[PDB]
Amino acid sequence: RFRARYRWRRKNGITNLRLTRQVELWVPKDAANASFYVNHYTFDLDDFIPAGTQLNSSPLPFKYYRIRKVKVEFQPRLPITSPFRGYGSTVPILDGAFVTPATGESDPIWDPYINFSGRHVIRTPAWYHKRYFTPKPLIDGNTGFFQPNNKQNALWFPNKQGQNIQWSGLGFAMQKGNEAYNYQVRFTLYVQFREFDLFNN
Amino acid sequence: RFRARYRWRRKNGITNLRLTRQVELWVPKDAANASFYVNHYTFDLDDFIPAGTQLNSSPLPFKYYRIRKVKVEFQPRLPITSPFRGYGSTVPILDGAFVTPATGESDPIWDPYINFSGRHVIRTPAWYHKRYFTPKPLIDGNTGFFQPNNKQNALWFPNKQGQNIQWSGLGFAMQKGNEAYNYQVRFTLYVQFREFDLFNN
Amino acid sequence: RFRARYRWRRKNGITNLRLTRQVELWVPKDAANASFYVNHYTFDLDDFIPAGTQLNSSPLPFKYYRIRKVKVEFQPRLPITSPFRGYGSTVPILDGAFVTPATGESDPIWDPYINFSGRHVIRTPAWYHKRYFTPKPLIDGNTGFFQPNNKQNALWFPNKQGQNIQWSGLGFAMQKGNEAYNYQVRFTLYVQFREFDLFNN
Amino acid sequence: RFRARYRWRRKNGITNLRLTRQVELWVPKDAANASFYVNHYTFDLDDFIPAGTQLNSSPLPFKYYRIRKVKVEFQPRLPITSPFRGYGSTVPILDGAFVTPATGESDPIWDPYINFSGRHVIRTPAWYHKRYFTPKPLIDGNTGFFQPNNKQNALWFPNKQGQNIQWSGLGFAMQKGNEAYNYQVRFTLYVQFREFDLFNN
Amino acid sequence: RFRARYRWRRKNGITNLRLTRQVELWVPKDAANASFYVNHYTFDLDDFIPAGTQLNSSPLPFKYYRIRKVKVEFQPRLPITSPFRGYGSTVPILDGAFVTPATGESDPIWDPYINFSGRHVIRTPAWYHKRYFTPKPLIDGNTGFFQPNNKQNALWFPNKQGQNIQWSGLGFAMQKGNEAYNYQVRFTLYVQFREFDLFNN
Amino acid sequence: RFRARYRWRRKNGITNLRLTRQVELWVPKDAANASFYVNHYTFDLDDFIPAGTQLNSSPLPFKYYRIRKVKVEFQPRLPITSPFRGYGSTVPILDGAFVTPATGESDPIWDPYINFSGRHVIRTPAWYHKRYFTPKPLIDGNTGFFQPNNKQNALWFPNKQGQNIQWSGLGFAMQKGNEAYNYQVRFTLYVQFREFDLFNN
Amino acid sequence: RFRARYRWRRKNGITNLRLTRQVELWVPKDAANASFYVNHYTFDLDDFIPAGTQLNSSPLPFKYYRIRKVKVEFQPRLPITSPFRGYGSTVPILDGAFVTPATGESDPIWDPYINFSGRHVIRTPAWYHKRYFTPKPLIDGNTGFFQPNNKQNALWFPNKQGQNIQWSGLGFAMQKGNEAYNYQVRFTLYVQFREFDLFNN
Repeated sequence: RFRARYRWRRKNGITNLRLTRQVELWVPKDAANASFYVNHYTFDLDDFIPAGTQLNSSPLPFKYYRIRKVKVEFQPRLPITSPFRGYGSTVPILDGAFVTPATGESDPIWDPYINFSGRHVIRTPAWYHKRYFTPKPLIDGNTGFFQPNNKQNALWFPNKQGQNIQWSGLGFAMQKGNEAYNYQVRFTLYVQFREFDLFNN
Repeated sequence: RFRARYRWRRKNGITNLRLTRQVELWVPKDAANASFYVNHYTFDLDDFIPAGTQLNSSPLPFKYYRIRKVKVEFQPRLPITSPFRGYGSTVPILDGAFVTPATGESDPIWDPYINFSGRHVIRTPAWYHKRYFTPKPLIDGNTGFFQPNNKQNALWFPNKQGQNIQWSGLGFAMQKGNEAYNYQVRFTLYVQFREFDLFNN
Repeated sequence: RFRARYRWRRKNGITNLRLTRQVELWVPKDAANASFYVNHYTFDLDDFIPAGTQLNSSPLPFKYYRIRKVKVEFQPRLPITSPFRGYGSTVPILDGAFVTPATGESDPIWDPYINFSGRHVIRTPAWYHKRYFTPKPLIDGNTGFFQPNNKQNALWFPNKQGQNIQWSGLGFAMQKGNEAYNYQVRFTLYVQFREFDLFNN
Repeated sequence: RFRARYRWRRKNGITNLRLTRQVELWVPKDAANASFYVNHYTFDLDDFIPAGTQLNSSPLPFKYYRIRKVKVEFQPRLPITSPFRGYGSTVPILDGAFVTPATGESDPIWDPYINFSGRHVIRTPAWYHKRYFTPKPLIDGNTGFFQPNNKQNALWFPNKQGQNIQWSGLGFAMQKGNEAYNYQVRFTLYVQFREFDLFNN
Repeated sequence: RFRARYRWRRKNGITNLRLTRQVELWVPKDAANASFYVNHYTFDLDDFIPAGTQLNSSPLPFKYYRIRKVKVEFQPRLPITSPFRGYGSTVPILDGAFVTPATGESDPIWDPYINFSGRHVIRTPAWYHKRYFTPKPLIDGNTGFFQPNNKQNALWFPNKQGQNIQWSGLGFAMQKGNEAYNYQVRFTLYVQFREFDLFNN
Repeated sequence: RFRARYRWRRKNGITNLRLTRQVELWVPKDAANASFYVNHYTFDLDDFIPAGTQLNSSPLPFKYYRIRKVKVEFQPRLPITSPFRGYGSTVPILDGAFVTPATGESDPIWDPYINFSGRHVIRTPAWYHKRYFTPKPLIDGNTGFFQPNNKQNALWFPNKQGQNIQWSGLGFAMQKGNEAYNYQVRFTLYVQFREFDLFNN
Repeated sequence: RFRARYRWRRKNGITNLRLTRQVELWVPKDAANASFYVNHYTFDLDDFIPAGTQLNSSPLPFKYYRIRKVKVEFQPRLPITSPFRGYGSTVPILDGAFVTPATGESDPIWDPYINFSGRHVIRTPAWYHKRYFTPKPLIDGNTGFFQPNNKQNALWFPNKQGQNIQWSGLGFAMQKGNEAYNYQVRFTLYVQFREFDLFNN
C-alpha cells in the first residue's frame, strides 16, 4: 500500500537530489530618475552539474530527470543602513515570454510586474527574498505549452550534459537608486532522477 | 514514526544503489587426479566504479558508503552435456584469511571448505550458483576484527576512488576435470551511500 | 527499571561534563574577486583540558571518555552595518577528508560545500551561527571508518593527556569581502567520562 | 521466534566453550615498609589453547571467536593463621593502560587503584577473590578504543594460533608483609566461537 | 517530576564521587594492666585529594562540596589465633569534643565510650569493623554547632585545597594486650560536589 | 511509620527535659516622671544546670542539646491594691541586639518596644505575664544570623558546662511609679538532649 | 490552611520590599591583545538603603532581613553599531572566592569563567544581560559555608545600618576591544523583612 511506492523507486531508480548554484546580480545606478532593472532567470541543468568524463558523461549517473521545485534566493550584499530603499517585483513566468527588454532600448520608469497575479515584493538594498515554485520546461518555441502542477504526470527529460533544456522561472524588476548595489542570487533545484546508469570498464 | 526515517535519509543523503561487475573464472584441466581449484574473491569499490574527473573524483558523488550485501553469481559457460560433473564448495570468509595457496605449491586433492559451517555446493561444469550475504570490511591486518550483522550499527567508510578498502567475501573450491571449463562470475554490490557532495564551477 | 541505569553510572563512574574553548577565526580580505576561505576544525581533548600534575596526569581524573556532541558557535566581531555581506557554508565532515587546500594553491572562487547534504548557511560579516552534532573520532587513517549515531554503542577512548586523538568535525567556507573580518569561534564539547581514578599520596 | 536463534547458531556454527588456565602469583617480602605489589593480567587465547597440527592449526577447529566474560580467581596458598593480613585492590582496566611500573623504579607505598570506580578489595594472605567481567580487546595502540558492553554488537576476531591478540583485563595491587606469600591465579574464559572448519585428508 | 532533579544537577554540576584513603593504627602493648587506647579521627579533604597545578588548584575541578557519608573501616592485620582478644568502643562524635587525652597523662583503665548512645563494639586483635554515618563539619570553635541529618539542607563548603576544613567523625577506645597489634584504617568519603570549574589556557 | 521515630530517639539518646530557674527583677522608683525600665534576659544553660564532678562534668549526662522553647513568667510580688498601675512591653528579641541602655545614660521616658511586631503588654504592679517562644542561639557576633523556626532543622550544640553559649530571648520595658516594685521572673527551658554519655570508673 | 500564613506574616511583620541601586561599569581598552576584564560584585544592604536618623537608625524600620533574590542587569551604553563585539561570561559565585586578580598582576588573555556550570554569555559592546538568582551571605571567612536554596530555612540577619554583611553574588569576565565601553549595572534586591520596629518620642 506504501510498499508499492518503494518498489517503484527501486525498479526505476528514483532519487531526489538538491543542486545549488550561485550568481551575482549587479544592478546599476540611476541618479534621480526612478528607473527599473528588469531581467529574468531560466534554469539549465548544465549550470548546476559540471562536466563528466568520456565514459560517464555526467557526474550524476542517471538517464532521466525532472525538476520538481526551484528556490530562488536573493541574498543581499549591502547593510540595512543603505541611503535608498527600493521595492521591486518578482514573478514566476512559466510561459517563457518575459518583459525583459533587449540592449539598445531604455529601462522602464514603471514596474511591469506590479499587476501580475503572482508578484511578490523584493525590497532592494538590503533584504532577503525567496521564491519557491515549480518551474516549467521550455519544450517548444512555436506553441509554448506547459502542463499544470501535477507531480504524478510531470514529463521526464533526458540528462544529456550539454544539450540540456532550460526551464522557465523568474522575472524580476528592481528599483535603481544612486548607488550600484549587489545581490548574490542562489538557485536551488529539487530534481528527481530516474534509471541510474553507471558505465564501467 | 516512519516520517522520521524519511528526514534522516534527506538530512544525510542516504541512497541505496546497486553496482554490478563481471569477471572470468578460468579453471584449468586435471587429467585423472581429482584435484581442486581453490581461490577467493574480495570486493573493492574501485572495480565497480570507474575513474572520475579532476573536480569530481568519483562518478558517484557521495562521500561515505557501506556495502550492505553482495550477490556473487557463478554463471556457467558450458552446457549440461559436459563429460565430467564436479562438486565444489563456496564459503563466505569474513575473517580475511583464506585457504587459497600461493603459487609454487600444488593444488590440493581434497576439498578444504567441505566442513565449513556456511558451505554451499557449486556444481561445476554447467550450473548456476549464487551466494547472497553481508561482506565484512578488511579494516585492520593485525587483529582482523569484524562486527556482527547489524544494519543500524554498520560502519561508514569514505569513498576515496583509488584508496578504497576491500571487503572480505567468498572462498571457493571447484573440482577440475579433463577439460578447462569457464565461468562468468558476476558481483552485485548493494551499497548504501551518504552525504551527496557534487562540486561545481 | 530506571534504577539499574543509576547503578551502571555508579559502578563505572559515568559523568557528563561540558568543556568550552575559544579560538579566533581570521578571514583575510579579497578586493573584488569573490573568493572563498575554506578551512576546517577538528576537536582534540588536549585543547580543552590543561596539563595536570606528575601524579594526576589530567585535571579531570577519569580514565575513559567519549564526546557525545559538539556545539561550534561562530560569534561575530563586526556589527550588522558592515559594507559587505557574505554567505558561506558549514558542513559536518565526519570522514576526516576535507576540501581545505594546502598553502601554495589559491583559494577557490566557488563554494565547495554548497551541494553537500548537511550544509547550513553562515552569513559572514556579522551574524551568529551554531552547529550541534555528533563528532566522529579519527581512529584509522588507512580505512577511515566511523560508526553510525548510536549512543549505546559509542566507542570509549582512553584519556591520555598528550596522546589524545582528534575528532572530525566541521568544514566551512566563508566569502571574503574588501575588509578582513573576525570571528570568535567557540567549541563546546559534551563529553561523557568513565572510571574515576584519582591517585593520592 | 526462538527457533530463529537456533538456525543462526547452526548456520554459523556458534559454540560457547569455557577455557581454563592457571598461573602462580609470587608476591615478594617487604620488611616493615608497607609497600604494594602492582601488576596486571592480559588474556591471550594462545595461553589457553595449545598448539595444533600442520593440517588443523588449532585444537579448537573454529575460525572466529570473541571472549564474552573472564573469571579471574585469586586462590590462596597460605592458611588464615598467617601473621600479616593485607588489603589490596583489583580493577578491570579495559583501556589497556595500567599503573604497573617497569623494572628499575621502586614499588609504591600507596594503593594506586584504591580510588578507581570498579575496585574490589583482595585480602592478601589467605582469602579467595574472584572478578567476573567482560574483557576488551587490544585492537589499536594509537587510539586505544573499545566498545561498550553489548553482546549483540561485539566484534568477531580470527582464531589464528600464534598471532592471537590479547584482551585487556585486570590490574591488582597487593600489600607486602614480612613473608613472601603465594597465590594460584585461575583464568576462566567464556569464549564464543563461529564457523567450524575442520580440514581433512 | 523527576526530570527537574536532572536539570538541577546539570545547572549546578552536581557529582557524587567516592574518595578513599588509608592510615595505620598502631596500638601499643600493655602487660597485665588492662588499659585502653583512646584516640580519634577527623576527616580533612586535603588528605583524600592530592595537590593540583598552578592553574587548577585541585585535581577535582569543582568549587563547592559537602561530605554525605563516611565509612570508617578498621581492617585487621593479625590472625584470629591471637593470644589476647580485646573489646573496645567506636562512637561518632559530631560535637568535635573527644575524650582523647593529651600526651603526658596516662591512658585510662576503663572504657570511656562504653555508655555512649551510639557505641559499637570493635573486637580488637583480628576482626573487621565498619562505621557508616554522616560527618559533621567543624565550622566554629566557640559555639560548636552542627545541623541535624537533612540531605536537602546540608551546608555547602568551598573546595580550597590547603584551607579545607575538617569534619568531626569517630572516637575509639581499643583494649591493649601483651602485644602491639596493628590495624589498617580505611576512610571512604562519599562527597557531593557542585559547580564544575576547569580553568584552561 | 511512627516506630522509626522511636528508633531514632533510642539510637541517638533523645530526651526532652524541662529546666527551671528563678531571678528577682527589681524595678526602681520614679517620682512623677513616667520613665521606663528597659532591660533584657538571655538564657545560658550554665545558669539552669549546676556544676558536676571531675569525671562527669555535667549533672545531665548528655553531650548535645538544643533549647526548643522558653517560658518567661513575670510573677508579681505586690497585691492588686497597689497605688500605681504600669503598662510596659515584652518582645522576643532573637537578633541579639537590644534597646537596653548602658549605665551612665538616663532611662527613656517613652516605650521603645511599643511598636514592635511581637510586643505583649505587661501590667506592672501586680499581674502575671508569660511569654512562650523559641529562643535563638547567639552563635556569631559579626553577622548575627539565626535560622527560622523549624524543629527538624534546628542546630545541635555541645553541652560544655562553663563554655555554654547564651540564647537570645526577651527584652522588656516596665513603667516606674512612686514605689520600687518587685517581680519574681521564672525561666523554664524546654531542652532536647542527645547522645547520653555517662563516664564510669 | 492559607490563613495561618497570613497570621505568621502579621505576628512577625513579614514584608517583601524591592530595593534598587545603580553603578557604572568601566571596561578599559585593549588594542589587539584580546584580554579579559575580570571583576565581581557583592551586595551589601548599606549600599541600597541610605542613612537614617539618631532615633531610627534605618529608613526601613525593620529589625531582621534576608535577601531572597538578586537581579543583576548589565544595561548597555553603546549602540549596536559598535566596531567590536565581545563575548564574556557571568557566573553566580556563592562561595565568596572569585577569580578576580588584584592590582599589579596583568589581566588574563583567556576566559576563566567559561567552563563554569552556571555561566551565561554577556555580549559586550551593546546588549542587555540579566542574572536572577539567590545570593549567599558571607557569614564566615574560615570555613565559607552556605546553605542550599531553601526558602523556608533561610537564615535571618539583623538590619544594622553600617555593620551590614555582604552577600556573595556575581563574577564576570568581559572582552576588551579597541574602545573603552560603558555599562550601567543595576542591582535589584528582593528582600524579606521581619519584626517592624519604629521608635517614637
